[PDB]
Amino acid sequence: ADILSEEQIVDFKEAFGLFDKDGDGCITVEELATVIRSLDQNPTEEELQDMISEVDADGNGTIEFDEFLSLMAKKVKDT
Ligand SMILES: [Ca+2]
Ligand SMILES: [Ca+2]
Repeated sequence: ADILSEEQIVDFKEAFGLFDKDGDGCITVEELATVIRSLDQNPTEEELQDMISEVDADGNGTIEFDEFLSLMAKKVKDT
């Protein structure tokens, strides 16, 4: 069920990969801004930092799959 069948991961991984238009494996604040910008929203660095920091467990200025998945699942943990 939740083994070889990667449905949830694909969705998250698909959203993450799409965000990483560069495919470098990580989305930088500038790159994230581009994604958020498209979503009809564009917060200031501050909000981006506070939002990124809120999840950036390591605080590197970038978002990884685990971090991205947590941020999404963290805001949609309801499911
Ligand atoms: Ca990137
Ligand atoms: Ca990070």
